[PDB]
Amino acid sequence: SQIRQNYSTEVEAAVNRLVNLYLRASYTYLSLGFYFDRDDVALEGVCHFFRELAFEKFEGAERLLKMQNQRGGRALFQDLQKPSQDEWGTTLDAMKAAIVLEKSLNQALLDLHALGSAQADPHLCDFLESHFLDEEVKLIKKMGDHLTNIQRLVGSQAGLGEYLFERLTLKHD
Amino acid sequence: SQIRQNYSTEVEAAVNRLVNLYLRASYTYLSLGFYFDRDDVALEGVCHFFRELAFEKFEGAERLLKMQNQRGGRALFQDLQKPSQDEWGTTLDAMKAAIVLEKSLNQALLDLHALGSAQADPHLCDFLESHFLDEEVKLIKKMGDHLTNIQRLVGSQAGLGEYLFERLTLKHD
Amino acid sequence: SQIRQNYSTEVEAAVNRLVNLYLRASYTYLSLGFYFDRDDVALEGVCHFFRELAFEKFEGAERLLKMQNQRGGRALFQDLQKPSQDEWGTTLDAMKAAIVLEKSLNQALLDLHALGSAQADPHLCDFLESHFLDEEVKLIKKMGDHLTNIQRLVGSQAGLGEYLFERLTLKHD
Amino acid sequence: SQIRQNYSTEVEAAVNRLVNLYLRASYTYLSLGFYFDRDDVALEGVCHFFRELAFEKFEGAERLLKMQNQRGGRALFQDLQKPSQDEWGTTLDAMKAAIVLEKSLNQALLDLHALGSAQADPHLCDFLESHFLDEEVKLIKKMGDHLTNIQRLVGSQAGLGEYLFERLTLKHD
Ligand SMILES: CCN(CC)c1ccc2nc3c4ccccc4c(=O)cc-3oc2c1
Ligand SMILES: CCN(CC)c1ccc2nc3c4ccccc4c(=O)cc-3oc2c1
Ligand SMILES: [Cl-]
Ligand SMILES: [Cl-]
Ligand SMILES: [Cl-]
Ligand SMILES: [Cl-]
Repeated sequence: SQIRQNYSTEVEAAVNRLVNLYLRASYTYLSLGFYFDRDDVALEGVCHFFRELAFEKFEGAERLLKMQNQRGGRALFQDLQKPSQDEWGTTLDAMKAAIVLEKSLNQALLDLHALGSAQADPHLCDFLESHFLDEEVKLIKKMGDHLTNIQRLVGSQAGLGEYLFERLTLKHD
Repeated sequence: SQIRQNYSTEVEAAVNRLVNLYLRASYTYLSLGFYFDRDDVALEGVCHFFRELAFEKFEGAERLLKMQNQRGGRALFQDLQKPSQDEWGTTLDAMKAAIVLEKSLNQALLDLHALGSAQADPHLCDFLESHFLDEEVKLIKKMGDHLTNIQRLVGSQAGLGEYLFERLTLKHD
Repeated sequence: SQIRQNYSTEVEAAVNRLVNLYLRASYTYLSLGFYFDRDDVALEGVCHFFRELAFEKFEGAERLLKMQNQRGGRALFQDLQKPSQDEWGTTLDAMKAAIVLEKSLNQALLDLHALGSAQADPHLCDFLESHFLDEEVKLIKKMGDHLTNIQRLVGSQAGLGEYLFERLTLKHD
Repeated sequence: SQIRQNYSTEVEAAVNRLVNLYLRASYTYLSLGFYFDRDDVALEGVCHFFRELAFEKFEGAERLLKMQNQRGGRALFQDLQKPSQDEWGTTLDAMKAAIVLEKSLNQALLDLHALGSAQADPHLCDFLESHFLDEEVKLIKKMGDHLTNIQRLVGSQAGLGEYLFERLTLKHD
């Protein structure tokens, strides 16, 4: 490359792997969103929440791909694995699956940051810190807040609580 | 002092003591507010309510300190004791603790008013009447209204009631 | 915690310690500000400077507490020690005390950054770099600029210089 | 009187006496203001400060006279004694004379409040608290702040300090 400088093959490959993880996450959120749009589930605020996350994760992949090119690396795409489930259960089940997904992306970000630090690649480290690490922390905090409210609402009237959460916390429309 | 007039040492000291009580109250409300922002509590309206009170109590201390100087007294600061609890329980537990705190501040205001009356210090008495006594009465009334609504919502579904109170009465986002 | 990830007990505790240091600093600045509002000191620009810093340091504590919760740590509050002095001397004495205070906060920030680096906690490191380290450097530079101007103005006419500094450099109004 | 109620002859007379004191104070401030407008004194900000106070004290008398009539008492005017001096010295001398004057008015307000309290006349007490006591405290605090700044500026260059105070603290432009 005529521009590549201080950009290791290891980081280049890990970036491509992370693009795959973000596109898989986007796909998972597309599946979650449309599940909640089913006539027999019908929780608009939950659908909207997950569809928004599908877009956010795509944007994350886009930013990684832009940076790969800015650095002189080469984007390499792999097959995208389908989401882990076809049906996602209750809002609680779905929000738990989402927090599990987000922690896995966060760990991948942290692992890439550590590789960048080890390789003395401060542009990579700053890129992740400036556009991914705090965004992930903020999202996981939101999802934990949601889990706690969903859990408080289960009690002995689960359907009532699931409706009220979707109507009074989640944005709808 | 070149300006001090009709301002007793007893009032000056009690004013400094009251500044301590208001800053302690502000600190208590800072702790309450952040407790409700925990991911495992997650009641935004309750957090906002108490954080607002932390500011209001600081403002109270500020006004007392401004008046101390207007009168020619000397501000004296003491250590500020940490709040009485690290974890604040339910919204009900917290609102009960807040009403207890406010009654204690109110009693301190009333005690200072009585000292001012005894010392024939009408500026002090007017100051408390104009900026503190009715503010306290209004706040205690609001908190009692809240307690009654929180208590009516406990029934056999406590989590549901705690969510609904935070969503439909407390300001959030 | 359902959200805690890559957040050490050591960082959590140091964050709580730093909240204490920032609230102590806020309290010190509240005392400095009201000292300069005394009728026998009467330097409005100096009062305003320090009162503004009391708010800035509170805001710093607030940001730390928000982050503690975003990360899944638990805020723990301790007693707040009263400021080191009841009377703060001249503007020069006060500005020297403030630079000493700020260097101590800066060192605490640097120590926490180093702990975060050692623990491979890049979110913490970025948080401090983005919201605290440059703010501290900018403030210490301002205070040094002030010290130099205050010192140049002492000469053989200290009262004249103290008045002129407050009137022509410090904001009043 | 067809309207007089709970309004003692003692309060009525003391109100008339206080009108005299306020008009005497207004006259003193008129003399101070024009002294500072002399071509051989020439301190516009000091002149403006005292002329403003002449108006403020007249307004005070006007308010007392309005209240006397609201209560059913009868305004009675006495001779107004000329100010204590024809020439007022330095800005420092003048500001000291003004603080002495204001403390004397404040004491008269406090004495009237105490009479009203003794006579169970809460309208009178509220009137003084709402329109006079805090206004007096605020003005005496301002004058003390001014005295301190004037005194700090004397040093070994009195004319320089007197000019700088008038230019940088007092309103002119
Ligand atoms: C002295 C230590 N303590 C008591 C815990 C302070 C000090 C300063 C504070 N300043 C603010 C403040 C300042 C500007 C704008 C809003 C606020 C606010 O909402 C709450 C505050 O709370 C404070 C507590
Ligand atoms: C009764 C004799 N005395 C005392 C010396 C008065 C009478 C009337 C006065 N009327 C004004 C006045 C009227 C309108 C607008 C502004 C002003 C003012 O700035 C000061 C005054 O001062 C007064 C003193
Ligand atoms: Cl698969
Ligand atoms: Cl304690
Ligand atoms: Cl101490
Ligand atoms: Cl005479």
